[PDB]
Amino acid sequence: HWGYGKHNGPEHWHKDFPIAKGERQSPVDIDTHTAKYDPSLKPLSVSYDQATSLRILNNGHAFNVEFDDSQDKAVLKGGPLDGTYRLIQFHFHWGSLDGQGSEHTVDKKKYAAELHLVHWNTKYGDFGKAVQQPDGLAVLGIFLKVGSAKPGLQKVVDVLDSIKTKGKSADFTNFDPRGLLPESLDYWTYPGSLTTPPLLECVTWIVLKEPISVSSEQVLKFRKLNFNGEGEPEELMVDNWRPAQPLKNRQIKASFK
Ligand SMILES: O=C(O)c1ccccc1[S@@](=O)Cc1ccccc1
Ligand SMILES: [Zn+2]
Repeated sequence: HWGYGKHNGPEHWHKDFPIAKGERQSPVDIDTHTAKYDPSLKPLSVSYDQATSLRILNNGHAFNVEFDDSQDKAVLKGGPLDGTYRLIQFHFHWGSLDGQGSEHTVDKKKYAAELHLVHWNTKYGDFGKAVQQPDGLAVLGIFLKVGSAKPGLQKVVDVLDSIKTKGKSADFTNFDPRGLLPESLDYWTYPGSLTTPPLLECVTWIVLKEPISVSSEQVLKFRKLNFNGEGEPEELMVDNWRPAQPLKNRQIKASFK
């Protein structure tokens, strides 16, 4: 099915998922001069102290760190959000080279990777129902640049050898996602979509302005994963990012001056 190759990549997705050419697709380029500070935005609250991670899975597209969302533990609220959004999983998008990898861009600048912490609106009961709603999801996006190592990312890096191929998973309990955040919570926000099929238009995007630094050795290990399953020809999991989509009738708001 879909992927990131010449034959099944982003340019082909619209044939099975027509919403790929929709009115609120993600990612987008964030033009900093056009984004406007919004006084109506409330303070952003990232409450991950009670987070309960469970497993890490190579799904043939990226790797997902999954959480127990059966209760209000790790939640995101405030900012542009109405209500409480529960963390369900996080994953990354990255490149084959440090000059590319992120999905959102900032004044056309591409970062080496991008972290997505996916949350669903608790008013909808479960993730499946939330993805049938225009305000069903909130994704916290964080850029990664190559420089100093990110200590809080090392546990993820070290388990990747165990889930090299599509379909493999490993226990991944007691992981603290607080260790993946930058110091500042300044952000840009706009209404968009999931960046992977089915590309559903249910996401309030909150993209942090401050990138986190990770080491070249850390990202190099992301690039050793495989898109293929065990026993199949090796196709390195790199460049699993969708490029910027038309902004159309949308405005990007900034939480800062
Ligand atoms: O799929 C991609 O994203 C992809 C990206 C770049 C080059 C090739 C591919 S697919 O041919 C690899 C693949 C996937 C699943 C099972 C076996 C093989
Ligand atoms: Zn993503």
